[PDB]
Amino acid sequence: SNAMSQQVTMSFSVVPQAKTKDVYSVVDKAIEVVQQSGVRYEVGAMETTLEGELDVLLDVVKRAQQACVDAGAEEVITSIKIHYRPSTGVTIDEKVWKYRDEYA
Amino acid sequence: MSQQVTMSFSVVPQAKTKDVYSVVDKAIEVVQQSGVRYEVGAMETTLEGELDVLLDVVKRAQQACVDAGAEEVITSIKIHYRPSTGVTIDEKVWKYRDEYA
Amino acid sequence: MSQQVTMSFSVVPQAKTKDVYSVVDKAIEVVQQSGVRYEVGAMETTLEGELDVLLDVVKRAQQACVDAGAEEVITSIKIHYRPSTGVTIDEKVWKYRDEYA
Amino acid sequence: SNAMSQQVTMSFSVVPQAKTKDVYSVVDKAIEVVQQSGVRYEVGAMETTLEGELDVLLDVVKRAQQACVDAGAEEVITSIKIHYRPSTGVTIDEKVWKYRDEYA
Repeated sequence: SNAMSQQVTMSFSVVPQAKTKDVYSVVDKAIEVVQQSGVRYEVGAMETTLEGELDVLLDVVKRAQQACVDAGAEEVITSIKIHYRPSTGVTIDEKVWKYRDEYA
Repeated sequence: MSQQVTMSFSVVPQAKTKDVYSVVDKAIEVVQQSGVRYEVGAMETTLEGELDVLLDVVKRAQQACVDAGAEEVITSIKIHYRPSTGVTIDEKVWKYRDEYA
Repeated sequence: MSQQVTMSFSVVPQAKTKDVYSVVDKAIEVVQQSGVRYEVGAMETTLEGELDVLLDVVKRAQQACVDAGAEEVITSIKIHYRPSTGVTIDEKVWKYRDEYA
Repeated sequence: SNAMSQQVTMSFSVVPQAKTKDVYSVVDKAIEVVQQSGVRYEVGAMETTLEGELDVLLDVVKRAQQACVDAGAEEVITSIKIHYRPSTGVTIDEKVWKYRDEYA
């Protein structure tokens, strides 16, 4: 894809195995990748939601799982869910607006 | 052995006679009516509470899709289980949301 | 309203004192001992049978991880529900495996 | 990654919405992408397992979900799980051998 492509919405999580680090310490480096990426996101208890260009988002996830390894994880189980609607795109707001009090 | 868990789930219905958002709305209604703490996300809905109670919520959400007209449903679930202390939404997200300042 | 479903699940344990493969082995043992048709895959294990029976299998597999030494477990589940006819493993895979010739 | 990188094992599924096609017809085009890719795979009832290079496998998944759209899907929900162990790699056989009668 490129910056013109219609948006996707995605969620992902990383579950690391680390011999000498606490899980939360390793996960914090994965979330840092998300925080530093520039894309709209929201961290949830089980999954982090992303919105933006497909290839940009997949690269965020790849770098997030690598951040876990760089932080001391020997391995990572990474889960991804993608809502793909390339014709007109899909957004966080269209999926959650009915269900959150912050929306009018 | 705490049965307090955090769980996320989603339902992806097939419904020939319905727009999928309307079907999913009835699944979300089960969650809304349950009494448990929850948050609807773009890809999955997060729940907090007793394992068995939450599993029943998900089962009924799946059934609600069929009752709303779905021919079939693909239901995804993820559970964080930690019986030593239980697991909560706030423990997992406090570092990562502005609302926790 | 057939409750015959196909389900996949996985358990990803944290266990400071154990190699994770050994912990997961005890979860797979619950599946092996259940009596339901199953197949272990690299990323998830597939089950076929009654919805409630299968959910109980997964719950006990998750518990087996803790009993084997896991401090916590992330359990993933996916259910294909189609009460008009039920859903089976063979209906989903027959086109795609050589063993079905 | 490149062809030298240690292997990953991955599973994925596509759940399409198609206004004028049966789900199985659309999914068959996604599995065709897997079949035509050259990588080791196994189709399961809920997920298809892949083994090989990370970027090659992610490209297979991207093309699989696009095949659904080309086949008439208006949108697709795509799920991915990755076992990432870049040091020494991870294989299908190491995870399933104890649990299948075909292994000695």
